[PDB]
Parts: sequence; structure tokens; C-alpha cells
Amino acid sequence: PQITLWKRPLVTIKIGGQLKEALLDTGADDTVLEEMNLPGRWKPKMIGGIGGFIKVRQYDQILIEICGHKAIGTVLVGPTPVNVIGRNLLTQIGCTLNF
Amino acid sequence: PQITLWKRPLVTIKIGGQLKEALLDTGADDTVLEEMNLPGRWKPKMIGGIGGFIKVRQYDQILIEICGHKAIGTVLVGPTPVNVIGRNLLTQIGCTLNF
Ligand SMILES: CCOP(=O)(COc1ccc(C[C@H](NC(=O)O[C@H]2CO[C@H]3OCC[C@H]32)[C@H](O)CN(CC(C)C)S(=O)(=O)c2ccc3c(c2)OCO3)cc1)OCC
Repeated sequence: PQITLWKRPLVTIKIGGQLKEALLDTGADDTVLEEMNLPGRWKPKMIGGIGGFIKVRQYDQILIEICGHKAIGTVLVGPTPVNVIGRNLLTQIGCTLNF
Repeated sequence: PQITLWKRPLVTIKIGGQLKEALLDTGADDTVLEEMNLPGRWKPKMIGGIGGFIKVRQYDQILIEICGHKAIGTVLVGPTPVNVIGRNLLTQIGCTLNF
């Protein structure tokens, strides 16, 4: 679909079998979700944002459905202010910016 | 144009008579730019993201040209690690997400 930007581009995602709300974020290299339980091994990682660095759990090769479109990729779980879908998954569902 | 997301969506902007590079960022409510002397009055503000908050100066009705398209709105100036064009200006140049 075509999504305008007068409101936040929030969409429903499905991950670990559960539905959540997330923000489509072209300024994020990576996908970062709020604290949750996910099945699968994970390794400690650090990621930096506007305010500094946070500690996250890196889950690799995670299945995630974004507005019905399937992606399989890296998901970081940690103290982010909002669930963000980054370019690592936006590219898998074929997202582009147009103006 | 159409901008794919394999790499960061970096574009040239013109603001305050100077050229800079900035990210087209659908996850940013507001536009945040590196420290620069803009003439005029401003108001202090705090904006937050991953890692916490930074202190910025809010300027209103600022002229920015983005890849040939003109926009006018609020610009936040401060010690940000990256320049982001947020939704307040992206809506003005008719930018949409498409997948
Ligand atoms: C030079 C490198 O420095 P750096 O590595 C980090 O640089 C940065 C690079 C890009 C961005 C843009 C930010 N992306 C992001 O956080 O992505 C991370 C996950 O993927 C990674 O890729 C990029 C960083 C990692 C989002 O798009 C927008 N954000 C809001 C989202 C809801 C979170 S926002 O900026 O907080 C913000 C903008 C305007 C606002 C506002 C909040 O509120 C009102 O208006 C920030 C910092 O180290 C830091 C010490």
C-alpha cells in the first residue's frame, strides 16, 4: 500500500506468534522492539540512538510479518521508546520512499 | 524520485543558505539538525529516542529545500549524532512509504 506521513506510520506486526504495533522507521538501520519474550538463542549487543547506547538481545533469523508481508531477519529486543521496524526488514518487504 | 532502502536514505538539503546532508526519516516526528547558527528567536526543547534525551533549540517557520522541493516548518537544532528530516517536513514534499 501507499502510506502517507501525517500520522505516525504504525502497523501491526506478528512476531513469536503475537501481534504488536510498530513504527516503520527509515532512519533506523536495525529493528528494535520493546522488552518481550522471544524463543530462540540470542547474543548480547549494543546499539546507539539519538541519546546514546543501549543494551539489547540480538535474535537472528526471526520470522516477522509486517502488514501481512513476511520477513526473516535480525530483531533486537531492548529498552527502546517504541517498537521500530528498520531498513533490515523494510528492504525485505519491498519498501521504498517516493516523492 | 524513488529511494530504495538498501543504504541510508541520505539527501542534500539547503537550510539557512547552506548545504547539508540529512536522512529522510519516517520514524522522526520532528526535524533535527546538527548545531548551526540560525538567526531569529528559538525555544528550548528536549527530544528523546533510543539511549535517552538531548537538548535542542526549536526554530519555527524555517525554509528547507530537499532535493528540489521546498518546505517550511519547525527545525530543531542541537548536538544530534545525525541530521534527520522528520514527518513535519516530509509530508510537505509529498513523501510516502510504498510496499
Ligand atoms: C553517527 C552515528 O551515531 P550513533 O550510532 C546513532 O546515530 C543515529 C542514527 C539515526 C537516528 C534516527 C532514529 N533511528 C534510530 O534510533 O536507529 C537505531 C536502530 O538502527 C540503528 O540505526 C540508526 C541508529 C540505530 C529514528 O529514525 C528516529 N528516532 C525516533 C525513533 C522512534 C527511535 S530519534 O532520532 O530518537 C528522533 C528524531 C526526531 C524527533 C524525536 C526522536 O522525538 C521528537 O522528534 C538516531 C541516531 O550513536 C549514538 C551515540
